[PDB]
Amino acid sequence: SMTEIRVHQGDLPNLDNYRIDAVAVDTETLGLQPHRDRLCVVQLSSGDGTADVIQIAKGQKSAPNLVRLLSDRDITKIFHFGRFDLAILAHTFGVMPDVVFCTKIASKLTRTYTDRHGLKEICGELLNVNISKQQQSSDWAAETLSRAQIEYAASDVLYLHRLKDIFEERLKREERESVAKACFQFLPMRANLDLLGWSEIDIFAHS
Amino acid sequence: TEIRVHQGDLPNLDNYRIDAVAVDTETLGLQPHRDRLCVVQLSSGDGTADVIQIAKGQKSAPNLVRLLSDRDITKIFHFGRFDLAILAHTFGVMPDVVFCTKIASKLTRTYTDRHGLKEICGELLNVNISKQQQSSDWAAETLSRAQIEYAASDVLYLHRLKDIFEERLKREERESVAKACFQFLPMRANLDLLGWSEIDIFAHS
Amino acid sequence: EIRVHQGDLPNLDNYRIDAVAVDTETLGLQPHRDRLCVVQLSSGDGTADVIQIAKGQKSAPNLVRLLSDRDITKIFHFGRFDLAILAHTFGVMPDVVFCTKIASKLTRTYTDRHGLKEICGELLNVNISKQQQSSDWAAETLSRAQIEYAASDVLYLHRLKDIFEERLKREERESVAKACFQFLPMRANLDLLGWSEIDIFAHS
Amino acid sequence: TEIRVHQGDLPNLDNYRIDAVAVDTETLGLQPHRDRLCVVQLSSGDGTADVIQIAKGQKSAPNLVRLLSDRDITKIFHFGRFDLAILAHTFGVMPDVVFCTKIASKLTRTYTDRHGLKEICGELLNVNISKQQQSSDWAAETLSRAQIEYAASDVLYLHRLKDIFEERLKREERESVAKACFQFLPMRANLDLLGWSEIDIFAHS
Amino acid sequence: MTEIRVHQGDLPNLDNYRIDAVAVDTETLGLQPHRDRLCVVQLSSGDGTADVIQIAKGQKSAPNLVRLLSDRDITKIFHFGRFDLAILAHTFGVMPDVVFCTKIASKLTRTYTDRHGLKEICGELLNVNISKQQQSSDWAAETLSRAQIEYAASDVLYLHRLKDIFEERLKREERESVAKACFQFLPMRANLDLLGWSEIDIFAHS
Amino acid sequence: MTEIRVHQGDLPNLDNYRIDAVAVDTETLGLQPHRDRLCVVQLSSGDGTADVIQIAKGQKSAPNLVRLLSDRDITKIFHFGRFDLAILAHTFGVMPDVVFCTKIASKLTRTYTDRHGLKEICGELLNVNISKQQQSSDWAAETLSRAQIEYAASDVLYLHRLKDIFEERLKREERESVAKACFQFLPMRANLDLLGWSEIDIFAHS
Amino acid sequence: MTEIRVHQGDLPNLDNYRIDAVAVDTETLGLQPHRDRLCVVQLSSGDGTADVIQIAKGQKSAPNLVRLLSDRDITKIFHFGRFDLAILAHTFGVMPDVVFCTKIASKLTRTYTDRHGLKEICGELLNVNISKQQQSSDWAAETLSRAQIEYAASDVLYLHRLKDIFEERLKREERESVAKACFQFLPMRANLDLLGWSEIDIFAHS
Amino acid sequence: TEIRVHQGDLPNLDNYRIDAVAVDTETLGLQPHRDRLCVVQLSSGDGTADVIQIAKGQKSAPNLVRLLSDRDITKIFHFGRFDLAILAHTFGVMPDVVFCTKIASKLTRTYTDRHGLKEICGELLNVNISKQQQSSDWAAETLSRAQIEYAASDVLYLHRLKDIFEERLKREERESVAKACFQFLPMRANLDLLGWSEIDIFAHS
Ligand SMILES: Nc1ncnc2c1ncn2[C@@H]1O[C@H](COP(=O)(O)O)[C@@H](OP(=O)(O)O)[C@H]1O
Ligand SMILES: Nc1ncnc2c1ncn2[C@@H]1O[C@H](COP(=O)(O)O)[C@@H](OP(=O)(O)O)[C@H]1O
Ligand SMILES: Nc1ncnc2c1ncn2[C@@H]1O[C@H](COP(=O)(O)O)[C@@H](OP(=O)(O)O)[C@H]1O
Ligand SMILES: Nc1ncnc2c1ncn2[C@@H]1O[C@H](COP(=O)(O)O)[C@@H](OP(=O)(O)O)[C@H]1O
Ligand SMILES: Nc1ncnc2c1ncn2[C@@H]1O[C@H](COP(=O)(O)O)[C@@H](OP(=O)(O)O)[C@H]1O
Ligand SMILES: Nc1ncnc2c1ncn2[C@@H]1O[C@H](COP(=O)(O)O)[C@@H](OP(=O)(O)O)[C@H]1O
Ligand SMILES: Nc1ncnc2c1ncn2[C@@H]1O[C@H](COP(=O)(O)O)[C@@H](OP(=O)(O)O)[C@H]1O
Ligand SMILES: Nc1ncnc2c1ncn2[C@@H]1O[C@H](COP(=O)(O)O)[C@@H](OP(=O)(O)O)[C@H]1O
Repeated sequence: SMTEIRVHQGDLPNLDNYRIDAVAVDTETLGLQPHRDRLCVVQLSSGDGTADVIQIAKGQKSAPNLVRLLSDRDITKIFHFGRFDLAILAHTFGVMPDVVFCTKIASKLTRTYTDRHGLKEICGELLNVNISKQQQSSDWAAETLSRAQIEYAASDVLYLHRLKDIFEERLKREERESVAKACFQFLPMRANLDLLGWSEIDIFAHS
Repeated sequence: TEIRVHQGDLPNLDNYRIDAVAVDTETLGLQPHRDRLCVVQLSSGDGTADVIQIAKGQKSAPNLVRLLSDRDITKIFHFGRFDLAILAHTFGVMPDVVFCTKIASKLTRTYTDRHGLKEICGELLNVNISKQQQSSDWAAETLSRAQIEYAASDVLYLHRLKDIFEERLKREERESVAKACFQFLPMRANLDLLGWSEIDIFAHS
Repeated sequence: EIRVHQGDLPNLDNYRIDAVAVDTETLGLQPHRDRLCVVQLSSGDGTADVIQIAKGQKSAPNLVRLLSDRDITKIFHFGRFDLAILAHTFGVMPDVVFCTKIASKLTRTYTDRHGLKEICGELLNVNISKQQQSSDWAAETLSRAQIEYAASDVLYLHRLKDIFEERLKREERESVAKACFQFLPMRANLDLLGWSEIDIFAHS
Repeated sequence: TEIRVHQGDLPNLDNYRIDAVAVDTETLGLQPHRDRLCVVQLSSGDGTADVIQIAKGQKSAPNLVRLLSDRDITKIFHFGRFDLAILAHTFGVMPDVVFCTKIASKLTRTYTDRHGLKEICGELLNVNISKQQQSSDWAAETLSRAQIEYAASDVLYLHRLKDIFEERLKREERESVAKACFQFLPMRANLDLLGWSEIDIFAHS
Repeated sequence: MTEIRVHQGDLPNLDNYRIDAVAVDTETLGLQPHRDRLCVVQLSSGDGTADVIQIAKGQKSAPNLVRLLSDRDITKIFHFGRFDLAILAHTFGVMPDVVFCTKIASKLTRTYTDRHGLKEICGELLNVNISKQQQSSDWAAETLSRAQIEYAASDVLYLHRLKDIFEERLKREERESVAKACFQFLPMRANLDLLGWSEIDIFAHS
Repeated sequence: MTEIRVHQGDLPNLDNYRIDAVAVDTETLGLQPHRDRLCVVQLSSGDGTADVIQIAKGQKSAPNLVRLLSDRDITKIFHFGRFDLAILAHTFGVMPDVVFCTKIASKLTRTYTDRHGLKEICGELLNVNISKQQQSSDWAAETLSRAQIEYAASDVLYLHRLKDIFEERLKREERESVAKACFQFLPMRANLDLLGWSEIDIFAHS
Repeated sequence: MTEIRVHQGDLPNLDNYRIDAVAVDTETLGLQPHRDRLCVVQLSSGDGTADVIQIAKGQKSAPNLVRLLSDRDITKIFHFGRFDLAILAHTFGVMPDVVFCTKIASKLTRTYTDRHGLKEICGELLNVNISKQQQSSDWAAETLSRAQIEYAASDVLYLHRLKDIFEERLKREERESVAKACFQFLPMRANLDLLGWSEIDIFAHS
Repeated sequence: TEIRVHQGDLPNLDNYRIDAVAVDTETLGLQPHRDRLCVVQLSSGDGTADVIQIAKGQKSAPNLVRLLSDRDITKIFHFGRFDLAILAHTFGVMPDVVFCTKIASKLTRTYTDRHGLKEICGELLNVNISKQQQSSDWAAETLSRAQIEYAASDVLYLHRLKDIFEERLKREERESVAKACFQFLPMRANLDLLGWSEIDIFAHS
């Protein structure tokens, strides 16, 4: 709840809550096209049940404490569908995180019995946790976010550590750890390809 | 042009003391778990090619495999995603120093959606590739002259294409992008073998 | 409060305003086959006028006066259709318009749902019921549910336009929007002339 | 066929003291944010053409931009939606006096869905445009003769096409419709550059 | 509380059908007349009652029903008569030729929608709810359930009232002669289906 | 070597058309009758000659042509008459109602193919090559080119011969009454197109 | 609460399976047998109880289970046996060849619908509600949840009753020999899938 | 090329004292309940063929039906699924000893999706089949020479194709698979006649 959500303008005040080896990251934007739709919110969690919700201003190009986390190679950044978050973060702040774990890719490599790899479905199946998608289609650029917006934004990062632990168990069980690591290693370049103009192209397809 | 046809393996590596080798395969089809490797083609880029027939059930070819495993030799493919899969499935070795002219074309020939080898050879080299023998019995005990010449044609021009694509990648400042794609390409081939050949592992849905 | 009229507004006493919300109801989406049945208006004050248009009716002077008045912005949701049927029926094409569908497509970039019900729910927390959309709009006597539906289509457009204007300004798209609104009458004319299925600007 | 080839810009406007100029562009692809402007072609309609090679990183072209900004000169394009976008993106100036033969074709050649320049030139003028060089490296330091002839053919006939389409627009009483379309075209190109290139802004859904 | 008379094979007589128009529907084992037999024929005079006639496997005759179907003084009202006409003609060898179809009528009058199903039409025109739950059931069963019997009856209980409304709309929009021509071709459209053209719009360019 | 008489406005008289069936085709500015005007009407008596009639912008009458179109003792033969009937009725205010359509006949007889265009039918049944190059041309041109005129004539030169062969096949496969009912509805199918149903198969379930 | 016996590796014995027909289903990590391992085999004698057998990663034999699968005197009942047969033969090396499939049976008899899933069939023929919630779950888990165990049992608890009804319908519609032939080919259809034709209808023209 | 044309039936079985017979049909179309059987073609594989015109309403063809019922004679088809249906529909006898070159192609030519008789004849035999007469009036009282040659060409090569496919089925160890497909083929044809022609009975959905 709000007792464990901290809301910031522009950047984290410091990294006191992020002296950790992995951080859960998500974004909210005005849409899915980074060259048109600005970054509006960045959400973080340490995995301790709290979240930081950082409002990004129009035209903002810097956030040194957040960007230090994104650049710190000793901290794994956990995303759900990091392909998008990596693109908007690199586009906005000029830094592409390069140590990452993605729960969507992990799901596609382990939940081979379904085609539903969205966060809501994964949190339901793996954690019995209910995620509401209601605030996803809202004005994330508003000067003041609603309480429902803040709690929705925070819920997208509160569970990614636990999902990562379970997916790592499954990847070990099915002997796919090196496959997953190679996908994660390429994911920042997949994001770059999107920013450069190949967002509709599977670069590995025959045609 | 000279085309040397071999059974099982190269006799030696005397023509392949080189830094990059052009490689293609022919099979009974596109499903490596069903369709066996039938031919491996090589060229040093000198205008000659080696066409190696692979027997049913064959799982070794020491001279060929030495080249495929040699980290100091770049293996040049057109659509290496497939060739890497069938080579690793057959011989147990996954090359990890590669250049793929299809990926290179997709990163440089941004004005077209035609990234096949025939189209690329015609545009960049004014070389005409015939596709007629693509649909043939590559498992035949004796290949026809047309099969042999088609198989050789798939590797005779890859060095020249690689040089041009490298120029374009530099010109448009996409060298690090291409290198990352080539670095992931063996794992993309691995994903295909393990059961994800119909899945873009990076797509949202 | 909904005021129901036969044929035309009795007068323009309620419409000495800078902008008027407009919608239509018809027998379907093909102006050459499907007649104009209803024109709805609102001044923005939470009341509406619902004008039943008779089969074969060729004029409505008070309504056409508003539609032709260049000092009054006509607000539509998907004006592309309303402009076509109004011009086809009464012979006058409005040329000072604001369309909340176009404005939504220029500002609600986070969704592909640009219908009026979705927009009212999101921006106003107003629930639009679509149940009476598929009904006999040519009926001699409209049902209360029809009348309330038709009015609901115009009662909120002023409030939507104010919000969309703020977003257009925030994202610096005011002049893009203005140009789209400027072309919308000719887009409607293109539909009437036989290009309704053609994006005239597409390559193919 | 006299084709004058320039680096960067026209040397002067001596050939373009005219009321309408035919304009085309060649690029590395259809995405202006990725694919740079490589060539601008111009014709006064006298049977000659100017082919201007645009350098990578080139930000200005004062003589060409003078024509593009001159409100007394109609810029004639075939599918100006694209040309307007890449020119405005590259040099910062959006022409606002335009005629587009693709829009004119769609408003007059109502008996067909084939509105490409090759089709239009064949039907209206019995002139055969070859499309072979369309897929080529338009960023090459030296364009080939075939490339230069292709680039010129894109502009050599637009004046003649414009005259015929104007007659058909008059005959079918669609002049004001065409004029409104041409007037919105720069904003349609702007919409593309801003991120709506895949969206018919006027569609219901 | 709807009175539904269930019969084996045929109506016992035509006492309830000395009328100018009869509502007709069928139930079958599926939509392919050469494979899927006619199982049920439903009739209503429009008086709020219905007759539900179970057709046996291999049954080729039902003289009282077939008299109604052949009587040119009686308009047969269907919803999507294209199918019912086909299965009735295939089974009994008689093609009704005086018909009214509420689906065609809807397509010519409810121009503001693409939803021309009976359930949607009954809801809009009459504020009557049709349940579709029993549509996919074993219509060949020796004993139909009450749910099946009520479903079969609901298909015919409202066609007279629908026809009256559609006739008013056809007159208002001046489409009576258009509809009449469509109804007159409908038996031949059904015949075309039986002959092998069921997947072909015979009037299409391609 | 083929006699093609070109007229402006109308036939000068009916001297060449004291016959029991006439082949008819149209050319227009496109497939939308409300936007795309009738530009040409072509006729042939079946004697290897053709009349090509240019129709002016806004022209609404053509008394000799319309006498033929209205004459119930003269069958009008079309290929895809569905369209020709629509534009002719739209322009001249008369709907021909004694018609034969070689496209419908082909669909009812050439059951082994889905290629029912005039070029394919002429090649298969007559070994006659029809060129389509001039189909996409400006049929409103004040002066038609020789190639346009020959194309327009070729659309009507062979319809009698096609009709005779299709009538043999309809007889052989016993589909004459089916074809006749299709031809009888075709004017109303054209009317439906003009009234706003040109994209709707009025007989489809959905 | 249903009696469900949960086993590790194999049935302890065949004492509950001295019967003429056994209901069989499987659970796996997915639909690709060369990637997705067999995790569970479920059995029912038809007495309202089930056996749920957890199959370990890398397990290559299950002697009692395979005895049933290879017993030509015991009909193996599946719903969509095409998949179960493939994963069973791939895992244990034995292809059952005396089978009945309720999915094929449904396609041959429930001709009035295109919904041939187990849930829809159980709802219609038995008024039994199958929940599909646990279908997407980690079937490889060391400890299956009670929800998983009940779901896995529900897939075999009703197949005897369905088979009885479908045999009645196949007889009513005179399709017993067609159905038998389909069941006899089903093992080879599963083999074709394992060999690389899982996406190919081997009998299609193209 | 000797083609013997008969009315109704073979005059005798003198040319068919053989272990395998090549069979094809021609019809008025693909719907056996509407489109009658018009022609039945036979070849012993000796490079000659018999073309049997079947009359409208003909219910009997005793010599042909003797061959179709003879369990000592394999009936070779290309796409026997259809021919089996129209033959059983017309004469009441379903052959149950069959070989189908289309099924055999799908089981062996795994490198292509082109399994038509023309493609197969060109690849395996270098024989060119013309499809021109396929769309013709097969019900004509007098077939043209081109029709008769087309119908003969459909059976003249099936023995030679069967031999090659039998070699490939052996090579790839798929003989039992093919045999089971051929043994279900009559029931697949029966399924089509009973009303399942648009349904893959084995599909999940
Ligand atoms: N191409 C895409 N398709 C769908 N969602 C996308 C997307 N690109 C980015 N997203 C966003 O990335 C996340 C996808 O999550 P999911 O897999 O559950 O659909 C969502 O963000 P949020 O989680 O911040 O709402 C979604 O809005
Ligand atoms: N999914 C696929 N689609 C098309 N070709 C594929 C393929 N997988 C492998 N290939 C083969 O990889 C090469 C693709 O080449 P291209 O891009 O020109 O189509 C071809 O081999 P060959 O070059 O040996 O004929 C082709 O047979
Ligand atoms: N091509 C079209 N598609 C859908 N609705 C259309 C339409 N053309 C006109 N309309 C009508 O214009 C409005 C579109 O609204 P929306 O964007 O919410 O779907 C609706 O009118 P009403 O608001 O009067 O019902 C609808 O009936
Ligand atoms: N979305 C698009 N689709 C197709 N062609 C496009 C295009 N955008 C720009 N073009 C280019 O605009 C012109 C379209 O021409 P056409 O209508 O004849 O197809 C071509 O340029 P060029 O004429 O310089 O080759 C084409 O390369
Ligand atoms: N091609 C078809 N598509 C859908 N329904 C069809 C059909 N052919 C026949 N029917 C049946 O005709 C009626 C269609 O009605 P509707 O338009 O409301 O969908 C239904 O019968 P019932 O009304 O007896 O259930 C339906 O089962
Ligand atoms: N919807 C449509 N689709 C295709 N052709 C159409 C058509 N409507 C009218 N036509 C015209 O009707 C005729 C159909 O011919 P076909 O069956 O050979 O394609 C052609 O005329 P013309 O013969 O005068 O060129 C064609 O131009
Ligand atoms: N291609 C496929 N499509 C859908 N389900 C498939 C399938 N292959 C195997 N299955 C499985 O076979 C059964 C199909 O059931 P249905 O016909 O009701 O959809 C399901 O198993 P379970 O019954 O054990 O869940 C499903 O998981
Ligand atoms: N569903 C179908 N699709 C295509 N052809 C079919 C068919 N059913 C039957 N046929 C006929 O079966 C043969 C298929 O051949 P192919 O595989 O080469 O396309 C052809 O006959 P003919 O060979 O006698 O002409 C074709 O006319």
